[PDB]
Amino acid sequence: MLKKKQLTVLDLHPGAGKTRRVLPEIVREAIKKRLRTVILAPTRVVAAEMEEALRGLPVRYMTTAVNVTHSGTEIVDLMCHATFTSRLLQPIRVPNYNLNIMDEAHFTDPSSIAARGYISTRVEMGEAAAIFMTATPPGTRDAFPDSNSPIMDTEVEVPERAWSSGFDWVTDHSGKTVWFVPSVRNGNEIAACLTKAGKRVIQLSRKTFETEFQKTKNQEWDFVITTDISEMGANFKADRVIDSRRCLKPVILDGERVILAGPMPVTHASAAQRRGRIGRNPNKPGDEYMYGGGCAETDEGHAHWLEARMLLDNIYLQDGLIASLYRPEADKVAAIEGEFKLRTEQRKTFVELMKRGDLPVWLAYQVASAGITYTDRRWCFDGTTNNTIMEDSVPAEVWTKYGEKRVLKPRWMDARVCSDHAALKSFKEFAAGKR
Ligand SMILES: C[C@H](O)CNC(=O)Nc1ccccc1
Ligand SMILES: C[C@H](O)CNC(=O)Nc1ccccc1
Repeated sequence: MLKKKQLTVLDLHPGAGKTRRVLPEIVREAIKKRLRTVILAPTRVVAAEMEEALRGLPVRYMTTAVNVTHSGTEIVDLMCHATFTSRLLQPIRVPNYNLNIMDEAHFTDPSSIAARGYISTRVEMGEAAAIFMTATPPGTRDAFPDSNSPIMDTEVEVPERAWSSGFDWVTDHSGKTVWFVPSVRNGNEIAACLTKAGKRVIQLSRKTFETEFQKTKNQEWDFVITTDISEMGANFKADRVIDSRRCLKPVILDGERVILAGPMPVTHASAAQRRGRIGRNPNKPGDEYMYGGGCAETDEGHAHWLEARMLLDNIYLQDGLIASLYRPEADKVAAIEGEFKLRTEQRKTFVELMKRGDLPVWLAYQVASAGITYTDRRWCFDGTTNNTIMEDSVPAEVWTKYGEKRVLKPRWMDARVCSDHAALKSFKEFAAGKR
């Protein structure tokens, strides 16, 4: 496994112990063999759980999710997927990792896809070894994999709106339920209905995940309402998953705008991970998985794979060579390797628009490749009339950095900057020059 030129997919079923049992064995072996190693966690929550599994072992934690005093002698680095790719985009000396370990390696956010592409390319070049840990590798077709204890699988109509009758089984349940919704806004409406019905609800999404996930440990709850972020190794003490089996898909239309298409079916991988939240306790058989639709391979044509190519085109590898996407996910996007390579100053703008600007990759690329500098926000206001962003059914307005009240009307429209109240608030702050 640890030998150079080898990429290993550790595809044990969900809950089989990849993170708590196998990972520490690999790390002890890597240290014995003096292999410089990186461990990539999908989330800060997983990074902290890895610290518990790896406690005692000399690991440098490159995350403020862990409070450790390092020795400076560690040859094993641990960071989130996004941090790895983020540092690769910056003028930062990159250690030669002989061994590259990615946990929850099914994660489809652009920076995770890019990290797999960089790593697998280095393995293909004979420069390194890699281990990708996931029950659901790219292209998996089995939504119902093995579990630690038997699961009751039931195809059932699942509400996606508030309801007054017809779904008694949802609220008649006395255990804890994890409910996967297609979007934050959808989750808000279901959560309000459950709260009105007397349930205690916690809501999880990408921007709130680390903070809100702690509440699943610190307080009593009946329902966790979550987007697909909880597919990435989030552990709950639950006995039921309700799965809409739906997600939103960012889709680039006519190379000029990004829409959030759907809700549409999840992939088999996603469905298996959603289901995989339960059936984890061999002493508690009969956890329930209620699913409200079929699976489809909706990662095909999904903007994240094009965005991953934008990131990798702007990461140095060797001379003019450019890292390929990991082979099993390399034909998901029509994309020409190298087509998004930016010159020095535009590439720095691109990085800053993602890092400080917090803009989606695709949108950051449009701005940077247009030769616009980071602090120049005129593009947020000079788009066509159908790019007007709406707030409470009237055009959203901000005061520009010049002190002028203007309608938010970006030259490039990416629906992710206004998909919920929090997103729009952050984009308004950006348009105003506030970061
Ligand atoms: C997101 C991360 O917190 C940012 N970077 C780090 O923490 N970097 C780091 C920490 C310890 C040793 C060497 C490097
Ligand atoms: C003190 C340690 O060597 C810090 N480790 C790293 O800086 N790791 C790193 C740097 C660039 C890209 C990806 C990963």
